[PDB]
Amino acid sequence: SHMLFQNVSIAGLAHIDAPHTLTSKEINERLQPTYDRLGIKTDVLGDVAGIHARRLWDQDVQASDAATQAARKALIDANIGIEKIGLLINTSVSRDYLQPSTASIVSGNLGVSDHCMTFDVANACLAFINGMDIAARMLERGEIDYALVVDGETANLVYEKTLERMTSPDVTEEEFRNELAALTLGCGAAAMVMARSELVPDAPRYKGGVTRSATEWNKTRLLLIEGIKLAQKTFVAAKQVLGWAVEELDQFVIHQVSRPHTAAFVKSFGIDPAKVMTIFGEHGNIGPASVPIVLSKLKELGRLKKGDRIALLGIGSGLNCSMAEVVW
Amino acid sequence: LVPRGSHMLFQNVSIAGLAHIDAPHTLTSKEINERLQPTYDRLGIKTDVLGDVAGIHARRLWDQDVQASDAATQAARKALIDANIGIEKIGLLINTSVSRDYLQPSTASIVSGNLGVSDHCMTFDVANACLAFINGMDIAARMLERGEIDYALVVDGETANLVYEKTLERMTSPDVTEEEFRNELAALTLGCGAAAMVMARSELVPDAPRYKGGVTRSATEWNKLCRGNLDRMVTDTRLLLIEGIKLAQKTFVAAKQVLGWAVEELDQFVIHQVSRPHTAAFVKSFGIDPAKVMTIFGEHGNIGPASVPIVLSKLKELGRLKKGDRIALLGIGSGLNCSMAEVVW
Repeated sequence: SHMLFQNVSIAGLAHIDAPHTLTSKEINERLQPTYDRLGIKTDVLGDVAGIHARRLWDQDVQASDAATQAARKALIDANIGIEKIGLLINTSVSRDYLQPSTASIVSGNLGVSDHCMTFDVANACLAFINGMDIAARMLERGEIDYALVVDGETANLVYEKTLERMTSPDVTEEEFRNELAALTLGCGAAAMVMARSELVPDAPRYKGGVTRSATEWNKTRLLLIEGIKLAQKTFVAAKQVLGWAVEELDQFVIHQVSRPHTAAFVKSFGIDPAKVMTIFGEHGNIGPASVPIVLSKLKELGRLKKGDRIALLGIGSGLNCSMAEVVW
Repeated sequence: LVPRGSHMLFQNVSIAGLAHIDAPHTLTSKEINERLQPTYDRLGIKTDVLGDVAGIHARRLWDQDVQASDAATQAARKALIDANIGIEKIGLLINTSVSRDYLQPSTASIVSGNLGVSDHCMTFDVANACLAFINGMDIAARMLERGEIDYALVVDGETANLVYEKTLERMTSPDVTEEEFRNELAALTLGCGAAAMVMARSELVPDAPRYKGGVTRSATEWNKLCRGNLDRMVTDTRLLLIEGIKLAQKTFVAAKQVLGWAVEELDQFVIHQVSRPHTAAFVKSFGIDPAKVMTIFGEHGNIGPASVPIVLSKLKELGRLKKGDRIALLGIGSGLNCSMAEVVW
C-alpha cells in the first residue's frame, strides 16, 4: 500500500554549540540560600535530571542570528550557494517576533532569491522532523531542488528570569519545583539542507515517517509514562509503514528531556543504549534542535557509515510522537 | 493537442467545508478617535486617519479571556458541520494564526484536544503572517493529493484585544512622539475573528470546490517593514505599499505562467486587506474590476491570516459563488511574501 519517499536526500547538515558554559554547580551556588531556607537537600539538576551544564549565547543573540549561523555552516557542508535554496523553514520554539516569520529574517540575512518560500513551523520538540517532512513533500513533487530546515534556540532570558524569581524573599517551595525544570533548557542551533536525490546521489536518503498523537494531554512523571504509551503506539505504526524492528536499526536519534526519561525509554523498548547518543549532560534540552544537533555530531564524529538505518524520534508536548527513518 | 504537465498544481484536492466566526464586540473608529483626540490635537492631526484615510469604521473584539485556540475551535466545529463530517475523519490539523496561546505547545494541539481528534491525527502550527492559511492549505493539499489522509482541518483564530489595549495606552501618553504614533497606528486597523476549512480528497466530495494551489514570490530584504509581538505592532505603511505592489507584479507574472491567469477571466478576487487606499492601489495597478473584490475591512478590519478564508466564507454564505467560478486568493504578507492561488467553485 504506503509508498515512502524515494528521491529525498540530506545534502548537508551542521550545528552550532553556544559559547558560554553555565554549570549546574554554579546554578546550585546561586540557589543555595533558597534551597536551605526550604530544607531542600537533593541536587535535583545534577543528580536526578542528569544535567551538569548547559550553554548560553552572548548577550542579545536572537533565534534568527543563531539559526543564520547554523544555515551558513550547512550550506558549506552541502557545497551549495544560497541561490539554490527554494524553501527555508524555521522550526524553533524561540522566535524573534509573532510576525514576520523567523524564517523570513533568517532568509533575509542569507540573501535568498525571490523564488524562495519561507515560513515557520511550531510543534514543541518535534518541529524539526515536521519541517523535514514538509520539505520532503515539496522536494518529491518537484517544487524545489534544495531546502534549508533551520532551528536556533535561545534560553538566556528564561534563565535570567527564572533565577531572579527563585531567589526572591517571597518565593514559595511549590513554585521552585517547576521553576527548576526551566533550568534544564539549553542554547544551540542546527540546520539541514535537503535535496532531490538525483542532484546528490551518494547522500543519505530521508524515507519519511509516522506520527501519533495524545492531544487529550495539551496542559513531570505521568507524562514520562504517557509519552512511553504513545511511543509504543507510534512504533507499531512505524513497523507497518517503515518495516521497523529495533534490532536492525543502527542509531536512535532521540529528543532528550532528562537522564531518567531517556533510561525509561531505552528500557521500555529493549534498545541497546550504545545506539542512543546523548548530549543532555553537557548541553541540556535544546528543544526541537536536539535531534538534528545529535545527528550532526554523529556525522562529525565518523559514527555513521553508508547503509546505516537511523531512527529519528521524539515525544513532544501535545502529546505528539513522530518517528522517521534516514538511510545513511 | 500538445500534452502539457500540471505545472505542479494540486490534483484531486477539494474544499469540503468552510466557516467563519465574527467576534462579538464592536469598537468603532469614532470611539477610538474620542480617546485619541487630545493626542491628535497635540500632534496637529486634523484628518480622521482611521475612518477617512485607512477606511476603517469599526472592528470586532472578543472578551479579554478568549484565547486564539478558543476562537479557532469555534470555527472548526462550524466547518465540520459545513463538511458534514465528524472529527474522527480528520488526519491533519494545522493552525495558521499569528495569535498564539503559548510558545509551546502548539495552538494546534490545544484545538485538537478541544475537538477530540483521533490518535492518528498529525497537528502543528504554521506561522507566516497574513499568508499562513494559504501555506496551511498547501501543506494539507500535498498530503491529500498523495492520499495519505482523507480530510484535513486548517484553522485560524485571531485575537487583537491586547494590542488594542496597549496601543491605545501608548498612543494616549502625553509624551508619545509623532514618530511612535505613526509607527503604531496600523495596529488600530486590526480586528478579531476566526476561520476554519475542511480539505478533502476530491473522490470523497465530487461536487465540492477544487483547490489548485498556485505561486509564491518573496522579498525578504523587506522583513523589517512590519513587526509584531503580543502587544505591539510597528509598521511602515508607505514602504509596505510600494514594495508590496512591486512584489505582487512579479508574482502575477508567475501566476500567468503557472495558472494561466488573465485578470479579466477570474470571477472573484479574495484579497488580504491592510487598508482601503492600499487595496485601491492594488486593484488599479493590476486592472482588476472592483466589483469582483469583496471587502470586510470597513467593519471588521484586518484579521491577518484569517482574512482570506473569512471573506471566502462570507462569499459562500451570501450565495455570491456559483459552480465553475474561478476565484483568486491573493495576499502580500509581512516578510515580504506574496502568494496567489486559485479555487474553482
